[PDB]
This record gives sequence, structure tokens and C-alpha cells, in this order.
Amino acid sequence: EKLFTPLKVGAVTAPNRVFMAPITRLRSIEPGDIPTPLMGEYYRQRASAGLIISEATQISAQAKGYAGAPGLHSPEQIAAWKKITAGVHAEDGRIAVQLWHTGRISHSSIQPGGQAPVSASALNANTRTSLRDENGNAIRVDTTTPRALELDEIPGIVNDFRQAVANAREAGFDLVELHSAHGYLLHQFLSPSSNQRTDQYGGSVENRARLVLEVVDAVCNEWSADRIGIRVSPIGTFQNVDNGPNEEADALYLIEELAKRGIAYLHMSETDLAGGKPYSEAFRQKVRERFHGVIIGAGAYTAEKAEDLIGKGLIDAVAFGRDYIANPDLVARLQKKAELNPQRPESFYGGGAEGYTDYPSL
Ligand SMILES: Cc1cc2nc3c(=O)[nH]c(=O)nc-3n(C[C@H](O)[C@H](O)[C@H](O)COP(=O)(O)O)c2cc1C
Repeated sequence: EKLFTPLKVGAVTAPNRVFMAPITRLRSIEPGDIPTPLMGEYYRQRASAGLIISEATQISAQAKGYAGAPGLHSPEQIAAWKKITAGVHAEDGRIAVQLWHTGRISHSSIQPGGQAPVSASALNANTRTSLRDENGNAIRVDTTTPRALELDEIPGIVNDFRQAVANAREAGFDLVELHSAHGYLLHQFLSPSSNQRTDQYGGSVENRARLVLEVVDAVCNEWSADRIGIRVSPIGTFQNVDNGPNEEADALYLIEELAKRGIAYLHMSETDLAGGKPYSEAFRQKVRERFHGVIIGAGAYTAEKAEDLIGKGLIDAVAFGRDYIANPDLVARLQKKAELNPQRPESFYGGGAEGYTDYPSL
């Protein structure tokens, strides 16, 4: 077994390879999109993870697409996250913040000024997002058609990622994960399906990857490359965003570019909850010979599959989502081959402590 051995992840050393995937839970305070002490308890319970990766967190108010998702742009958000990371560190854990801009997976009612959300192009996502009703309960609502960003608005988006990384470092996070997956803003630019621009930010793969690489460079300069990870979902379809007709070649272009920056890790979300074709081992080997940081795999993994791929020299760590929702001591359970707590999906999104902090350890 290698799952219970240490791994150097940029500037941090994880004691095991069992990571907590980023999981949106929609329990923040409104107004202000403020993290809470309840969220702090939830993360502290999971501090034995080799690395915790937080729920997706807004870089700015414009970044918001889901009612109840936290931000990392305001003074009050910084102060609340500082308490949360201090609690994880008091339990000897490590925590990364996942930073996003939702782009077109959003609704005008939760944008600044009630305006349409932004994207690469003025194309509706044709999906839903999560709002709150008048009683504070999570509800699903069709996405609003976005406005295409003007060329002169792109530097501001880059700066918003940079600023959020400055804030994250101050807030005590160990690493930052850029959310470049699942059809959110960075992925909206990467994918030809969602990006019909004819300027330097659309068309060729070089142009489609331009924004995400500008963001990577800005955040490495703000902090250090060994503090930066990135999550991609570059093979298959996620939230109606496919990866275009040359997905493998385009993914390998992006990964070779990322490798040049010496970033801490590449986190691959391999399939959504409905599943799909597995990554081929040939593709995994092409990724591995191009990237020389840590590779994290995710998407309906088992411990056995993680061991197999770590033993083949193809990935370094696994991130578990739903098993981490339900098992605060997932590491110990996998080590001991114990049963896993029964999951309660009704309480994944929204609500309070029930189905959040009430799953027991062994
Ligand atoms: C309730 C829920 C919320 C999620 N929120 C995020 C998120 O904030 N960021 C992200 O990149 N992926 C998110 N995901 C995907 C998970 O990180 C993970 O990749 C996925 O759950 C598949 O892995 P699993 O079979 O281990 O659960 C979410 C998944 C679920 C079920």
C-alpha cells in the first residue's frame, strides 16, 4: 500500500495520499457570502486528510453563481476564513482553497446590480444553478444568458484571481486550487463549445488557453508556483460543456504549458456523477511524461483503483468527494478496511449541521 505514505505537494508535505476533493455545500451566510464556524467544524473534523481542498470560493462578487457559496474578496470573508484555517492547523491538517469564477453558470438575481453574468461569449449554459428561496432553502433555477466580456475587461479578471490569492495567503491557506473545470469561467474560455470569440482569447487552442495561463502566471507571481494547483476536466462533457473536437491534443497543450510554470499540482476530474468512458492508460502516460508535479485523480475512485494507478506511476494522490462528505475519518477507515458511513444526499446542498457535521468517526 502507498496510499498511507507521504507526498510532497509543492511547499506542503501531505502525510498520506487520501485527499478531500472540493465540495460545494452552500451553507455560507447571506448577505456577505461569509464562511461560518459550522463550516470550520466540518473542515476540522476532516483534518486527517492528506490535503483538504475547500468548496469552490468566489474571487469577487461578480464570480458568484450559487446562493450560499462563500467568497474570499471582502474583509469579513478573510476574517472568517482565518478562523477556519487556524482550526484545521490546530488539528495538524493542511487546507487549500479552491478559487472560482462561475461565469455563465449563474443567475442575474445574485450578480452585482442584478445584471447578466459574464462569459467568453453570449451563450446560455442551458443548465441550472442553486439559489435560495424566501426561507433560505436551496432551490434550482435555470441559468441566465451571459454577456460576453469585452477585451478590455480581461485584465480585471486576471487581477481578481491575483487579489483573491493575496487574500488566501493572508487567510492562512496552505495552497490555492484554480477551478479550471466543470464548465465554470476558465473552462468556458478553454472549450470551443462555449467560446466563439474572434480576438486573442478565442479560436486556436493557444488563444482559448490564454486566460487560464495569464491567471496561472499572475498567481505564481503573487505568491509562489509551489503554492498553486489547478483543477481541469479536459476529457468528456461536464455541465453541458464539452472539450471540443480535439480534446486530447488540446489537453496535452495546456498541460505542457502548465509544466513550464513549475506549479505544485494538476488535479484531474475525470468524470461527473453520471459517469462515462474511463481515461485510457495511453492518455495517462502522455500526461505523466509532460507534467512533473503532483497528479491528483478524482471521479468515483476506490482505494483499490488509486493504489493501482499510483503503483503504475501514473498518479500520485486521489481526491474523494462523497466518501469525504460522509466519513470525517476516511483515512483511518480506508487504512483499517472499515465500512463507510451511509451517505445522505438530501443534505449535500444547503441547510445546517444535519448531514454536515453529524457523520461520526469510527
Ligand atoms: C455535492 C457536491 C459538490 C461538489 N462541489 C464541487 C466543487 O465545489 N468544486 C469542484 O471542483 N468539484 C465539486 N464537486 C465534484 C467533486 O469534487 C468530486 O470530483 C466528485 O464528487 C466525484 O468524486 P466522488 O465519486 O469521489 O464523489 C462536487 C461534488 C458533489 C457531489
